[PDB]
Amino acid sequence: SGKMTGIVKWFNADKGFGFITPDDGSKDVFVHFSAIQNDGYKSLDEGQKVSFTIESGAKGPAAGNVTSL
Repeated sequence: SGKMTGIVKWFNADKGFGFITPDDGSKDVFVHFSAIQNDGYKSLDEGQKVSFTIESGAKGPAAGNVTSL
């Protein structure tokens, strides 16, 4: 299980970026709407439980299979 569960706090669709809050990862990582898991109609809730895999593209953390629980 190379995956980690967490919850998204904030996320902007106007710019194309957001910030998630992983349980084990008390820290905060950024996410994008270019690797989500919600069919289509890009849309997410504030303070929702979602999983990921901390993907890399810029620095270190960055979305990574963002799916809603």
